[PDB]
Order: sequence, then C-alpha cells, then structure tokens
Amino acid sequence: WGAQGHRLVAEVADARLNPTARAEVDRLLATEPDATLASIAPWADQLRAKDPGLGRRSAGWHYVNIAEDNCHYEAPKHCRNGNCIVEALKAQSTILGDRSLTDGERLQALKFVVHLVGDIHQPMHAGYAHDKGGNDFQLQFGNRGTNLHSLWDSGMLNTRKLDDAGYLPLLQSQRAPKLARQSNPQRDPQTWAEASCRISMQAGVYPATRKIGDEYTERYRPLAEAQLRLAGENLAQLLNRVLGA
Ligand SMILES: Nc1nc2c(ncn2[C@@H]2O[C@H](COP(=O)(O)O)[C@@H](O)[C@H]2O)c(=O)[nH]1
Ligand SMILES: [Zn+2]
Ligand SMILES: [Zn+2]
Ligand SMILES: [Zn+2]
Repeated sequence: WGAQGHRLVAEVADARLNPTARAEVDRLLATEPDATLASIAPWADQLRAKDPGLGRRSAGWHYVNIAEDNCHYEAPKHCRNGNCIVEALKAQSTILGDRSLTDGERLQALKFVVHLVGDIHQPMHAGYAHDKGGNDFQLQFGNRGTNLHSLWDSGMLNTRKLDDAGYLPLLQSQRAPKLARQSNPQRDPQTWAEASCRISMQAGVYPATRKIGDEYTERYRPLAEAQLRLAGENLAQLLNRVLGA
C-alpha cells in the first residue's frame, strides 16, 4: 500500500488491541517521541527509499512472487536467504515478542510488523515475478497513466478523496471478515501471502483492456478496502498474541 493504506491498517488494529498489548505497544512507541501505530506504519517504505544499507537489504521484505507457482509458497524457491515478506514477517514477529531485547530493538520490529502485515494483504505484493508485482503492467486509469501495482497501492483508494478521519470509519462500517480463530505468527504469513496471491490471479484483476476507469474501481476498490480491514484485524490479532500476555 501507499502511506494512507498503511496508516489505515494500523488505525483499524490500534482500536482492537487488548489492554496488555496496548500497554506494551505504547511503551515501545514512547521510546520515540510522538510516534503512533499509524505514524510508524509507512516507515519501512521511507527506510527503503533513504537508507542505502538496511533500506536496500530490506527491499525484498515487502513482497513475494508466487503467482507463477499458482500461489503455493516454498521458502527455498521464492525466498532463499529469507529476503521476502513471508520470512521477514515471521522473523520480525519473533523479535517483537522477545522480552530479553531493548524497547528500541522491539520498536524497530514493531515498525516492520505493522508495515508487512499491511503489505502481505495487498494482492500485487504476492503476484508475478514476471511483471514485478504489476509494476511492469502499465495502464491508463481515467485520463492518467499508471501501473497495476500503483493502482492497488493507492490509485483506487485515492478515488475516495478521504483523509484517514473519513476513510477509517468507512473501513470500520464493513461487515466483520471471518478471521482465523487464533494467531500463529510462524504459519499465518504464508497463509496470508497465498490468499493475497489468489486475489492477484482472480478473473479481471489483470484487465483485458489497457484503458480502465469507473467499472474497474467499482468492482475492485471494495476488494482493496476489504483487504485493508482484514489486514487491520489480522495485525491486531497478531499484536494481541505476540504482546498480549
Ligand atoms: N510482488 C512484487 N512487488 C514488487 C516487485 N518489485 C517491487 N515490488 C513492489 O512494487 C512497489 C514499487 O516497487 P519499487 O519501484 O519501489 O522497487 C513496492 O510496493 C515494492 O514492494 C516484485 O518483483 N514483486
Ligand atoms: Zn505498502
Ligand atoms: Zn506496493
Ligand atoms: Zn512496503
């Protein structure tokens, strides 16, 4: 997602934290003055853009290319040295739950976890290696050029013309999605990446025309919006399991 999608995921999650997870999250956020779960949500993308060390090393952590294998993840194939969103979310969730570490180390893991639960729910973040998650699938959206990746990151969400204050209660108004009964931090990332990949492979997500507009938005913006709500609920359930006892 773009910055707004990330913040909306964190805002949905923040409301669902149990008292124990809320207390620990606020402790970690307190190490960095004026940080909120929303304000840290885009951080990993700024890290990627600005830090030629860890930013460059962590670029692969935002996605996984599994659509050519019909959305069946196998770690040695898509992720050799762990540089993909499935392995990175697993590792960062373990680091976040490690009470032996400093608040500063655990905050850094929280920033990655908040971002990557967001990204792992963006269908194009689990799509084709061939066109790099839709970046190389250029198209015309209204009277403006874009690509399939950007269209799902921010293009469709931007058509609402809402700030977070307008967009958040819209996501919260949706029918509650069916979550797993329990969070498993080590297994859920693969499940989530596979579910997101199946959406990238659904009839019409890749359009049959180069020009698209309202019809595409009308069909797929509600799916983008459902995935933001689902990401937020999944992120709260994960933080509640990892930090909430
Ligand atoms: N699924 C997928 N996403 C990619 C690929 N390369 C880059 N991305 C994603 O596409 C967006 C733009 O990529 P960037 O131009 O920053 O490398 C980011 O959200 C990034 O995670 C790729 O090979 N596969
Ligand atoms: Zn994103
Ligand atoms: Zn993206
Ligand atoms: Zn990202």
